[PDB]
Amino acid sequence: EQVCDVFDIYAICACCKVESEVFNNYTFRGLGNKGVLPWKCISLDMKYFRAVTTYVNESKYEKLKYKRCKYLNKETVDSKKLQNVVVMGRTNWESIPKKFKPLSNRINVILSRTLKKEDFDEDVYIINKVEDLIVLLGKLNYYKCFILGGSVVYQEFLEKKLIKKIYFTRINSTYECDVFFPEINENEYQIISVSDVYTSNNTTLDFIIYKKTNNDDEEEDDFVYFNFNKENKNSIHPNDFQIYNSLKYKYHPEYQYLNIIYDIMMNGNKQSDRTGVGVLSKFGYIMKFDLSQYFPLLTTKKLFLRGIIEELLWFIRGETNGNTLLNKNVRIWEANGTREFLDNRKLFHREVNDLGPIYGFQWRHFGAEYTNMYDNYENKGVDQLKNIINLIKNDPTSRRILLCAWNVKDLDQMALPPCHILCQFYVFDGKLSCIMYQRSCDLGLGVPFNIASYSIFTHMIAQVCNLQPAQFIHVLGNAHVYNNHIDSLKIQLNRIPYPFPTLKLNPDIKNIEDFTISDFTIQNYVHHEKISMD
Amino acid sequence: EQVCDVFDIYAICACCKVESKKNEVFNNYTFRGLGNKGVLPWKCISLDMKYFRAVTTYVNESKYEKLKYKRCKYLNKEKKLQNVVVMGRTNWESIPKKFKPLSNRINVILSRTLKKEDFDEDVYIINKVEDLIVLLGKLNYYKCFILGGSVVYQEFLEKKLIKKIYFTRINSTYECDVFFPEINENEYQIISVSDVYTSNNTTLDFIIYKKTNNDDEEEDDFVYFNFNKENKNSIHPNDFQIYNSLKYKYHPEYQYLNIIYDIMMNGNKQSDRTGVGVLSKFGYIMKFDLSQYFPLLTTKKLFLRGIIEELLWFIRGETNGNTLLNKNVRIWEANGTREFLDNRKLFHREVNDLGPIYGFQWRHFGAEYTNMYDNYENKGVDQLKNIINLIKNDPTSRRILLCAWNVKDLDQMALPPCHILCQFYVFDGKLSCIMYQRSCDLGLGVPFNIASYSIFTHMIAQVCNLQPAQFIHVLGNAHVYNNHIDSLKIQLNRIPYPFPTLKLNPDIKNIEDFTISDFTIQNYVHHEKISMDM
Ligand SMILES: NC(=O)C1=CN([C@@H]2O[C@H](COP(=O)(O)OP(=O)(O)OC[C@H]3O[C@@H](n4cnc5c(N)ncnc54)[C@H](OP(=O)(O)O)[C@@H]3O)[C@@H](O)[C@H]2O)C=CC1
Ligand SMILES: NC(=O)C1=CN([C@@H]2O[C@H](COP(=O)(O)OP(=O)(O)OC[C@H]3O[C@@H](n4cnc5c(N)ncnc54)[C@H](OP(=O)(O)O)[C@@H]3O)[C@@H](O)[C@H]2O)C=CC1
Ligand SMILES: Nc1nc(N)c(-c2cccc(Cl)c2)c(CCCOc2cccc(OCCCC(=O)O)c2)n1
Ligand SMILES: Nc1nc(N)c(-c2cccc(Cl)c2)c(CCCOc2cccc(OCCCC(=O)O)c2)n1
Ligand SMILES: O=c1ccn([C@H]2C[C@H](O)[C@@H](COP(=O)(O)O)O2)c(=O)[nH]1
Ligand SMILES: O=c1ccn([C@H]2C[C@H](O)[C@@H](COP(=O)(O)O)O2)c(=O)[nH]1
Repeated sequence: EQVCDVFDIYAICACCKVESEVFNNYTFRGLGNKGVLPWKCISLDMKYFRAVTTYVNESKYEKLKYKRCKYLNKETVDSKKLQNVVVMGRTNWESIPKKFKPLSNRINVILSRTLKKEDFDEDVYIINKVEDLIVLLGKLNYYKCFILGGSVVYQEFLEKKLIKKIYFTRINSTYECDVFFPEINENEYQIISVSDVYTSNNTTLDFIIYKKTNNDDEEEDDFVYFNFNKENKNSIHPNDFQIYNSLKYKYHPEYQYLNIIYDIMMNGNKQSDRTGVGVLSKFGYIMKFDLSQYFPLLTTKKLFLRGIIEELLWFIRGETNGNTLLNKNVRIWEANGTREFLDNRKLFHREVNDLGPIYGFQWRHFGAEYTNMYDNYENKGVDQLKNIINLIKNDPTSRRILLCAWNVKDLDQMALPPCHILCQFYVFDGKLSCIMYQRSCDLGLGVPFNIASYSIFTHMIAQVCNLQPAQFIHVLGNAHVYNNHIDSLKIQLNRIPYPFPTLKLNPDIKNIEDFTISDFTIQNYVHHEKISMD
Repeated sequence: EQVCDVFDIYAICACCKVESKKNEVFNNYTFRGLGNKGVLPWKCISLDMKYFRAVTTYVNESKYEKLKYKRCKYLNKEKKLQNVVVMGRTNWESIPKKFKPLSNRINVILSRTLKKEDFDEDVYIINKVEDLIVLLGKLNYYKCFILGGSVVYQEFLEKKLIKKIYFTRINSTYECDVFFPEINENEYQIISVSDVYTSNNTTLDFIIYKKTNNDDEEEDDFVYFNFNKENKNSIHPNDFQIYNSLKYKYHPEYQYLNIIYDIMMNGNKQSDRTGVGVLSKFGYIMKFDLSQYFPLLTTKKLFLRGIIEELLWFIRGETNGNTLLNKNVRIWEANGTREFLDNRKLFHREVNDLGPIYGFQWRHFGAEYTNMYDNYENKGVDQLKNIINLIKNDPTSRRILLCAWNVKDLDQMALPPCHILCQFYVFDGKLSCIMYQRSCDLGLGVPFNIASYSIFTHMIAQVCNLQPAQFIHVLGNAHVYNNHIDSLKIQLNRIPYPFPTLKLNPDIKNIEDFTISDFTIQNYVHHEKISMDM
């Protein structure tokens, strides 16, 4: 029987990153700068705040007032339009512009030793000490009580264990800050929910929920009848996914990746393969990432992008020469170019690192006769890359905007047939979406890079066609987890994503061929520590 | 109040189709066969036995106290909870001794000719319906299920003592002499429709008719995370009245109907290559379990002769439109005309010479197309033969793909393929297929495309000694033509019937050996033909 649970006392805050790297929850702790917010205006966190702190459910008040009376050993509490209490520090209250006060449809309280009621109303309550809030809540009709802080207010409320939940906005950008939110003891509080990732006012943010740790139903039976035929399949335990299965709302788009790992681990088919390692496999998944709101670089481990950007630039040049990448210490294709690998593909007459008519060649020269990686292929075969950029510019409603790497004629001449079969483009209202069909998906190692590659490419094609990127849609055919990744992915699934980074391109690049490694910036990448998947 | 609502009195039945048909009309009354010669019309449908036992035995203890109050209040009152089951005397006498009385249920028999002295078993005898109501008032029980006789169903419906009918549609024909009463669409309407299943060589589903009226903390968190919830298009509510009245839409035909709904409500208005304009969206997945049913749409009439002739023409490697015209199959007639070929700039193409389309790419990818009469034997890649060989000899291959999108040949085709590729998956003796469709006409094309690739999956599985599992349909540019909207509004307010089954001649062992007479669609129950156009 606890005071926070009786009077439904919650903290709501927005924390940015702080100018001074290992990341943790404490990375997000910036509250204020010189008695104001560290940031200009984040209009989406403003709207979330207003909606959370003003929302009330009438039909739920009976149970709340009952509990409050029952616990105070009273039979009654004492307009009749139910509202929330909002508590502020003095410095916080005096931060707020005058006409923005008092906060609308909320009972405004102000912790202060040096204000006094008789220069405000009794609409706008005041209290000298913390215990004077519990007293005032005891005498009030209110839905819930929200601590809107000040670093001081939050500090004393958390250490006195008077907070049931923290509504915590992660502002994923760095500002000058002089006051910080206190370090949330992850023994005292734990995250039970994570929102979608959003862009507002040139930053990404998400909304998480910390919870104090515990140290017609005619149609409800019809649901049970429809499940009468429903079915550990693979030797995977519950305790394994404790944090993953503890979350209620898992709306962060990184869960589209994590949920597929979970599904293959729980329900996947045990299969041998080419590699001789064994996999769990399933067939047919879709993920969708909103490139207008974030860059979906996985945050539950560290990912590097230089190599995958160089690979894409090498595709766009129409190159097949593995040495070009090796000379820049990009080793993605090294194992596919060895004497031994090519001899096993029966490419006995192929030079080492001559990968044959792979992506680059099919994108710029589909149907040209491959000779060797040094030949001049200029104006030979179909320049599909040019054709799709022309169709996007000149016939945006075409349903034929496809870039295909799967050249059936040339497959046996490639060091290996492409995993990334095709990209299809869709244009609507100045916006570009991309579907990539992937025949073979290594969920542990390859798929995180593959999402980054095709997200970057969707931004590159958008910018050179004067469009804004919309959705990257990733279609997985044979989707597999290598048995040697299972322990590593167990670790990864029990990590809570961070708000995603943003991709910035040099805005001066207007032709697909003009991009260089320096034209790409990842911003505000906050990530858990690197995992070796093997 | 109402007697059926107080005492929670339900009917549960299983109805087959009855022997009376080239033009036969279908309605809910198609499923009416109950019994034959005092027993069931069929041998054993084990999945319906399972459903029957789960529905008539399920109780929810925590829900009982509320029902006790309801029944106490109506009457003016103060081991495990069980349901009551009521049967007719003839029904009772049909059950074998070893299954009588029905286990974990309170058994009740209606009889005039027999009294309790005539029964050894723990059963209540009642000689009047009125006495059932008295008995229910005197028992502790969860729900009351009327198990039939036709005589029993007839009188309980007549008296409006039925709150809901749990109705199994057995999609096969048998000799019957007793029939379920014709249901009045004004008294009872369908509220829920299950998945489709196969059991003992028949398809079936489970529908629910309803009597027409002729921590709750994370609940707030759910609203908080929903604070940013904004329908584009001028579609009216009442236009989807039946569609939106259903509680559970689990019939797999709703995968199709729900995509139509989504495009009508959220689709992007766009011109197209055609001039009609569309509503469009990008990226959907449907999954059809071919082990349980053949997914031939039931919300309108479809014939398969043409699409089977088209598939056999594809497999032969043919590009000659005249071959289909001579079988009165006009699917490709418009794309082979002088005008169409000239508008494609194929001035040097004979009428109905469709160029290197599907059949040619499947049997001869990379061969130079000449004309539709040439002998292309051993020219180009026989992909079809290679994928059959991979399925048989290397089943865990992630390279089992059939690709029609030959970038080099697109401009020589009457038109570029909509169905880009088929990828195959093999696990535990079963064959699954993904088809990726770049361009999907939801109103006219997609219904046929589902049937086409579902048949092809069955053909490939049989010639490789596998059982078909899933057909997975991935939609890229998915569009509804403006001229189809009013016909699709009608279609979406139709309730699917249990699906038919497809049988193949099991003597066919090679992909090239199928003929039209090797295919039977059985038990196709469908709503009326719709002209999608005006
Ligand atoms: N990012 C976010 O979510 C939020 C940021 N902010 C920002 O944070 C800053 C405000 O933070 P901070 O400087 O810590 O100031 P606070 O708003 O926490 O104010 C603290 C003052 O409130 C009173 N107080 C605190 N505890 C008690 C107590 N136990 N009994 C009586 N009075 C008490 C005292 O005022 P006195 O004794 O003088 O009367 C104390 O000096 C600003 O920059 C503001 O814009 C504020 C809220 C949320
Ligand atoms: N597919 C399905 O879901 C079902 C199929 N069946 C099949 O139905 C057939 C049996 O149906 P049907 O022939 O209609 O017989 P019923 O099972 O409806 O029983 C009829 C008998 O029950 C008694 N009865 C009915 N109403 C009353 C009443 N109001 N008061 C007193 N007694 C009453 C009478 O018994 P008495 O003669 O002793 O007075 C009457 O002759 C069988 O073929 C059985 O297999 C049955 C149920 C479900
Ligand atoms: N999730 C979350 N939790 C929170 N506690 C707060 C917050 C931050 C500072 C003050 C207050 Cl009352 C609330 C917010 C920021 C959005 C709401 O911010 C407001 C609302 C009303 C007035 C206001 O002051 C405007 C100017 C202040 C300045 O110049 O810095 C700020 N989000
Ligand atoms: N959905 C649905 N609703 C229903 N009312 C019934 C039904 C059908 C006949 C009798 C009875 Cl008690 C129930 C069923 C058929 C499956 C249940 O089948 C049973 C269960 C227990 C006994 C039994 O008796 C065999 C009848 C005579 C024969 O063997 O032909 C049949 N499904
Ligand atoms: O960009 C790539 C390249 C490879 N792979 C993985 C998928 C398979 O594990 C393997 C490709 O080999 P096959 O599927 O063809 O055997 O590498 C990816 O996920 N992405
Ligand atoms: O099997 C087929 C063939 C065609 N279409 C439809 C899709 C488009 O409406 C049109 C092809 O037009 P383009 O996408 O090629 O413009 O035909 C199908 O749905 N299925």
